[PDB]
Amino acid sequence: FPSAVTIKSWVDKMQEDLVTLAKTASGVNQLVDIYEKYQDLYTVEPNNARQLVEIAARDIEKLLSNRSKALVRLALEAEKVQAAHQWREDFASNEVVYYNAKDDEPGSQRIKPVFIEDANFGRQISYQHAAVHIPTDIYEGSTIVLNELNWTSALDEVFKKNREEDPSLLWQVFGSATGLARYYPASPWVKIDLYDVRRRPWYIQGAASPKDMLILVDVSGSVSGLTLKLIRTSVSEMLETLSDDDFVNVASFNSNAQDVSCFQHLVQANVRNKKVLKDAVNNITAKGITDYKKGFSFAFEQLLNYNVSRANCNKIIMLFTDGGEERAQEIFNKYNKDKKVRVFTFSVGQHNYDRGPIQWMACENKGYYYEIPSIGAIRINTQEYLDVLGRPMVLAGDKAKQVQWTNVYLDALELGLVITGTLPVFNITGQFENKTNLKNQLILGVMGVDVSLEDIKRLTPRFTLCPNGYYFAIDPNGYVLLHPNLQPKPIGVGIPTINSQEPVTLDFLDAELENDIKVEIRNKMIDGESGEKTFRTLVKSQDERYIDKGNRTYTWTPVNGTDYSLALVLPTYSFYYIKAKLEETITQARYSETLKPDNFEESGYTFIAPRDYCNDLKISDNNTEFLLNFNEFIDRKTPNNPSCNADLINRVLLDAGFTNELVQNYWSKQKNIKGVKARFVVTDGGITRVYPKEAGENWQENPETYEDSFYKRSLDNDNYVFTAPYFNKSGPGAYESGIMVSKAVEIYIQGKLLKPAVVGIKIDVNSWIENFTKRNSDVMDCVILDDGGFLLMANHDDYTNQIGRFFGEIDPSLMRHLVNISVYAFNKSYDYQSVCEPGAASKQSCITEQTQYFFDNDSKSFSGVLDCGNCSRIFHGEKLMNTNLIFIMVESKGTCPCDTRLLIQAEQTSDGPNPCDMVKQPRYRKGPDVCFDNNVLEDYTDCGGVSG
Ligand SMILES: *[C@@H]1O[C@H](CO)[C@@H](O[C@@H]2O[C@H](CO)[C@@H](O[C@@H]3O[C@H](CO)[C@@H](O[C@@H]4O[C@H](CO)[C@@H](O)[C@H](O)[C@H]4NC(C)=O)[C@H](O)[C@H]3NC(C)=O)[C@H](O)[C@H]2NC(C)=O)[C@H](O)[C@H]1NC(C)=O
Ligand SMILES: *[C@@H]1O[C@H](CO)[C@@H](O[C@@H]2O[C@H](CO)[C@@H](O[C@@H]3O[C@H](CO)[C@@H](O)[C@H](O)[C@H]3NC(C)=O)[C@H](O)[C@H]2NC(C)=O)[C@H](O)[C@H]1NC(C)=O
Ligand SMILES: *[C@@H]1O[C@H](CO)[C@@H](O[C@@H]2O[C@H](CO)[C@@H](O)[C@H](O)[C@H]2NC(C)=O)[C@H](O)[C@H]1NC(C)=O
Ligand SMILES: *[C@@H]1O[C@H](CO)[C@@H](O[C@@H]2O[C@H](CO)[C@@H](O)[C@H](O)[C@H]2NC(C)=O)[C@H](O)[C@H]1NC(C)=O
Ligand SMILES: *[C@@H]1O[C@H](CO)[C@@H](O[C@@H]2O[C@H](CO)[C@@H](O)[C@H](O)[C@H]2NC(C)=O)[C@H](O)[C@H]1NC(C)=O
Ligand SMILES: *[C@@H]1O[C@H](CO)[C@@H](O)[C@H](O)[C@H]1NC(C)=O
Ligand SMILES: *[C@@H]1O[C@H](CO)[C@@H](O)[C@H](O)[C@H]1NC(C)=O
Ligand SMILES: [Ca+2]
Repeated sequence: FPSAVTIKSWVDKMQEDLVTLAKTASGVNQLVDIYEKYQDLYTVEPNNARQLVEIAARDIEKLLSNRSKALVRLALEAEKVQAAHQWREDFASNEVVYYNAKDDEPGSQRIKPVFIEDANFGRQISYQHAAVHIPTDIYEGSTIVLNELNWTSALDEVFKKNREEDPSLLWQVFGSATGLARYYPASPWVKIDLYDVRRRPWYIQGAASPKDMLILVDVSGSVSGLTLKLIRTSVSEMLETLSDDDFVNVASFNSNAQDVSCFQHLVQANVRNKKVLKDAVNNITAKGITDYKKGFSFAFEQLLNYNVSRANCNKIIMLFTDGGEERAQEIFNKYNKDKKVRVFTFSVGQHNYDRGPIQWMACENKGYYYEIPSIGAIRINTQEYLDVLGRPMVLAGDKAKQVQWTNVYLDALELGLVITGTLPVFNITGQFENKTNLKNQLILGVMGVDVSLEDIKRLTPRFTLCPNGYYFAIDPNGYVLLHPNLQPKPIGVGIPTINSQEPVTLDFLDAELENDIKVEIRNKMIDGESGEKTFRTLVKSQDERYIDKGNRTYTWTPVNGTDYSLALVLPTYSFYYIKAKLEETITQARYSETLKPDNFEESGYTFIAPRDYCNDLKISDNNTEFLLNFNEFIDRKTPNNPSCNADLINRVLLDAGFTNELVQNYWSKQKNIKGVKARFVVTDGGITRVYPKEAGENWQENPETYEDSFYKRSLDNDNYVFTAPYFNKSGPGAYESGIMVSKAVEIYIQGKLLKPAVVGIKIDVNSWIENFTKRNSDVMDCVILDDGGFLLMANHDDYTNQIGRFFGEIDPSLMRHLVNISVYAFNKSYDYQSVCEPGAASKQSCITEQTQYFFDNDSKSFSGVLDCGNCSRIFHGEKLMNTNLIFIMVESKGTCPCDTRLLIQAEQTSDGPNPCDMVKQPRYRKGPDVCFDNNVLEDYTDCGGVSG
């Protein structure tokens, strides 16, 4: 074991060699000088967040205002047209003409459309008319459906008017209480089809107000058998009808009432809680004697908690029995004396018990009685309770017409992530003279208009700011409407164990790394108020392997019209951006004919960022086709560009010109360098250049500058950054490309700190380990790790074979000791939008736990002794200056024959966090302030038992 002085000398020598090699081959100062000398082809412009966030908020508000105007127009026309209807009972000669979707009966005709291919949709559409979807188990050609089709045939004119007034308009849909949906533009529908309009989240949120559902399940002996599996399926289907604004709990009684799970009070009824409740209700067994009084007392006591967050709206008890003999007048009289709580009752299964008390309990408490004798009746009967809850909303009048917006969800017609604006439609036939009032207390249906998240993203440009900043909008529930980490895939729950109809609800604290200041900012945004806050965060890298600490500023404002709150995340060194200023065509050409694909042998292989410069250029991500399209467009277009913004074009041409001088004047002079296998440069303008042509196909980086992990990692740091290659044959790069090293250039025009681009090289691994040797020493091992504990240097030539691997996966004994002595800190997180292989009980959605390691303390020297039992191994470690590299030595693994379980840093599937103790102290949220219930003029004189 050598002393500390010699090891410090070796570390200093090799770190100076590496820094000098990188500074010379990359040419950081040469590019800095190139950027510094011109100062005339461009200018420096501020990035003042306070007006940027407000401008983006105003744009989002205007978009939502257009959508709300269209919704109001559609609702008004639908009400007016349905008011003047005749209800004809025959359709023999008066045929109904409509285009039925999902097609390749007497009473109606069929339309054959043209179906031209059109953009903004991933399918073939027709603007000539509207398509109609009728669920499979609903017969088209009956009197109800034919009358509905006839009176809804008049909505196509308003669909066309809305589309003409705003071409950038997606689906417009009328969802009927009959069951059909008429949507525009007409498209063919997407095995068997189980789509039902009345089960959709937008229809459900528009059909009533939030609720406080409580489900009583009878688990006595008489429900054993098929009337128990039907009860379980019905409870699951009814839980499927709730949302994040509704609060639910499930209780079961057999001579004694108790909660079926760990909750013990109403919960937010989100994905995790609903999954827990479904799992709990799947585990109930039937035994005992029914006692309605105890179960109803439990249910009534559960709705008077008020110590927990609730909806403070519709309070309903949803009883699931077969048939009893007790009416329990005392419990109903005692608890809801004034009938402030509704009681819906369900009789499940095929049996011969008495249904009288069930119907009486439904009728005496503003409720409704339903019969579910088979599986086929489960879906319809578990969604009809929204008709009863909608009576106070229709009786409210025009005050109960407010455009609401759903959570982010995947469109049924394969359009991506969308939100839906919603407006209910009322039945007002005979309300001109105000005489019917009998069936006019139910809604006709729901208006819907879809807004894709790409439309919202188009209103928040990000190319005028560094790849680190971004925008994000937050729901008053804490979910993110817009975020870089949000993905177009359903969020996972638990672990998929087997023998996308849910909303994509991702919380703000789950999209990025949580912090004590993140919670404060999120709470300040949820209630709604402008503000700004600068602080120092620890940020995860684009690839989930690194964490680095950097300064950030969050500037947030509320959107006026809606309840979303929009915030901009902007780091330092990005308050100023380079804006190209040039109107001379000669320099534009001298820059443009640099990017010729057949002229890369001397200019290096060039990659273009597939940015949407304008509509004429269509991205392809091949970057060979796209580069040819780009330079053909540049060489074949006049600079007028009627609908093609040149600011991106100006920036990319200016950066191409800068890179041309960087490559020709400096890189070309030294064609070959010993310890270099590739030299690369990436810029914010949207290009990268790799000098070796043979390294062009080994450049496994995304062409877009803003999506490169190493770019942002180098921006955050102020020193050279190493990147460990991926492990276990993920292609080329382990031995044939080398270790990638990057460094970001800093520019001072008027003293402002600017980072327009990054440079870097790829050290040849063979020459680098050869310089390291000056090998196979069985006495001691000497390795180099990066910030993250990934292997970069080895000594035994077997570890060298497996490079770019986590240190703990091969030598956990010393990795755990390093973590213990606080030389590496680590943080874990949950990824909910991940797919994985299932397990014993294709790939499915799951929650995966991720771990990331980073430097703990600012100290640079460490030494100590590891006691692994019956041995004692001394170890030393020094962090290389002006980089993120550490050199550590210890005795060989053979000296002490101990090997504990290996420390894995990877995508570990899990199911955390536990929701039983998560609901004890829930996150802050704000609920809607509009509640419609207990209207005095409610009829409520009809249940499901009097008619049947
Ligand atoms: C909006 O509300 C209005 C009223 O507020 C509503 O208009 C009413 O529609 C019903 C149809 O459901 C009309 O009922 C008429 O009278 C009976 C009752 O259904 C029908 O005769 C048979 O009734 C049995 C039910 O026992 C039924 O099974 C059978 O199919 C019916 N027909 C037969 C046997 O041939 C009449 O056919 C029916 N229609 C007539 C007489 O033209 C009410 O008269 C309507 N009320 C008013 C004031 O117009 C309207 O439907 C609601 N909107 C929507 C979208 O439903
Ligand atoms: C529900 O279905 C009804 C029958 O299919 C539709 O009623 C028909 O509408 C036609 C045009 O809208 C009418 O044609 C003309 O109507 C005017 C109105 O006063 C009159 O000049 C004549 O009745 C007629 N003119 C002619 C034949 O030259 C039909 O008379 C009328 N009734 C029928 C066919 O029995 C409804 O329009 C439809 N509802 C909706 C909302 O579309
Ligand atoms: C919370 O709910 C409980 C019952 O669910 C309410 O009742 C009190 O609970 C606390 C707990 O020790 C004690 O004060 C008494 O046992 C209960 N009665 C009274 C009169 O306090 C309680 O009031 C609710 N609110 C709070 C803040 O606990
Ligand atoms: C992420 O960063 C570190 C990872 O170890 C942890 O933060 C530390 O939390 C303790 C708890 O009291 C504090 O005393 C330290 O000062 C924190 N370190 C800092 C702020 O650098 C933790 O795992 C994560 N930090 C969070 C969740 O705030
Ligand atoms: C939302 O509306 C409020 C008020 O309606 C806007 O508040 C403005 O605030 C600035 C400075 O704080 C004032 O100079 C304006 O006069 C206020 N507006 C009005 C109408 O008085 C707020 O800016 C709006 N939100 C956004 C994002 O613009
Ligand atoms: C629609 O919204 C945009 C902002 O996104 C606004 O400029 C425009 O005036 C609105 N109306 C129409 C008809 O485009
Ligand atoms: C990837 O998994 C292990 C991890 O080191 C590796 O040894 C193995 O060779 C790789 N899998 C295959 C099929 O080669
Ligand atoms: Ca019983």
